[PDB]
Amino acid sequence: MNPFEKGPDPTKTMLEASTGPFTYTTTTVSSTTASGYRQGTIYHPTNVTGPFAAVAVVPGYLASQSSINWWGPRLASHGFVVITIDTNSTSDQPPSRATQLMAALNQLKTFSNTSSHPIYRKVDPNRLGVMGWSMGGGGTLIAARDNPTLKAAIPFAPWNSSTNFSTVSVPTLIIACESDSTAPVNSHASPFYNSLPSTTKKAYLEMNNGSHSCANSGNSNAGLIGKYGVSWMKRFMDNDTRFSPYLCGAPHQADLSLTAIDEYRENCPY
Amino acid sequence: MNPFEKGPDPTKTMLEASTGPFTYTTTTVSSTTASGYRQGTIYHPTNVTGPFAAVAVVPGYLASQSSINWWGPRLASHGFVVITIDTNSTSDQPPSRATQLMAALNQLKTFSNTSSHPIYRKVDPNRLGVMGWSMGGGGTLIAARDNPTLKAAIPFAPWNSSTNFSTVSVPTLIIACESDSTAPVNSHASPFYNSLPSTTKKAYLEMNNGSHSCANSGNSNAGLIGKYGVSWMKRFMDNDTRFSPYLCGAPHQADLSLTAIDEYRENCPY
Repeated sequence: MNPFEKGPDPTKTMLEASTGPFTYTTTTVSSTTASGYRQGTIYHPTNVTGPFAAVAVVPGYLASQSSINWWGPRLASHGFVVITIDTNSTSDQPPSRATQLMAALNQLKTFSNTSSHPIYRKVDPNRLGVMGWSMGGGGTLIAARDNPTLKAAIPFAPWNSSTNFSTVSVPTLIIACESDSTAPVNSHASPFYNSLPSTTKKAYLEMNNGSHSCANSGNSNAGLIGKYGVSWMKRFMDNDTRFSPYLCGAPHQADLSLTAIDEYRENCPY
Repeated sequence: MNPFEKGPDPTKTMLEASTGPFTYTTTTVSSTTASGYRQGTIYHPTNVTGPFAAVAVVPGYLASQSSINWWGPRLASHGFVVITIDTNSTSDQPPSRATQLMAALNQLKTFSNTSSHPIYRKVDPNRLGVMGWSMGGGGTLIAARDNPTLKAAIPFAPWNSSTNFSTVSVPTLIIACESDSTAPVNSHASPFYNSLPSTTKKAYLEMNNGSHSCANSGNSNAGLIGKYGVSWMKRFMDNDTRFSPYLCGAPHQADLSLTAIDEYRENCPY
């Protein structure tokens, strides 16, 4: 038995649902408490005993938590602790966004070690992941490069000046928005994916006609995008091979006829 | 250029005040007069000429006007005609509460056509909305499903036996109470919001640690909650784009930093 396995055996319907099998609640982190980032919101499972793997999520340039926080409930309801952060400045660039992701994860560990905190004992400090939008997606790839003990990375509509992530060894799912005019896939998401070494478990999910906000809060493909983000975090943070079919097997292959997906790349099996 | 726009340009101060810029009065509807609901109280503006959009508000199971009637003064003082109703039986179920919401709106129309009545000519019969608590919030969503000519719907701490509102096309703001142990958000308000179509203008306002009564008369955050209800009815029933910033812009982003709000969802811009 895999000791990290949580929740019922997955199905397509369960993975595409707006919420997973778990109840969750949401705790605010004030600017006074927040260390190394401006402020945040923690989404954590309830009525299920952990500890759980934990994910930090960061927005893009001039953006706030509202752009990215649909990931909080979507992952929390599948047995993850999620922190969505606001950056010290909304003008922060990718390297700064990488530092703030790691600061958020470091504080989750502190909160998990604090008897008074709602998330006391909820975080497995050794099973951590990062996600982010646009320059926060650049920050996600920089965090992965600089912190290779991270278990998973999901940049979405990522933006970064440099395309060289040839040393990244963290399992990385890049979510790309076909029609993106802010972070064009041919200058950002696609070259990032192509740089990753052959030995790094990886995927590229490109959404048909996607604008730059195609994986943001309120998007019209939340069922499909959420199915991939949850499956990625289950497989790589929980080692949960019940989710492998949705990334690499017959369920995955059936997705590739959906008009919503214009392209998918991977180095399956995993 | 918008003939439905009433009153001064909005400010944070004006929107959080216990009353808006208009004076209002009340007219009791006896159980002898009331047609298709038990009885009610009408709240209507007095220092401004209409006609005005109209709203009906229904309570929850076993509950009376007193639980929901704070909305009367708050919305009437912003240029709406509001009827707070008692149901034929306090044991009426959500489909019955939906029928009674519409019967109350229909009688507001009749009174507005009744030369001797205090609200003669005050209702625009083309601009109607619904609100309700708990089973009354279930009723509100059922009314919106079955009456797509409605301009707006505001279920608050809603309860319903079914979560599927995937054909509601009426602009819907769901007000949720995070710690609700009567209509838990994980089983009611959140699934209702998540069922709404992408084409439906919508918002989800969840109050931090809120009990089931978090949006009822005498609640602890009536300035902030009433700001959202007034802004929703202005934006959608008056097509008043002056209120857009309070729902979708910088003032709204400033609210998301308040401890009182644990979650907000929307598909801005509207």
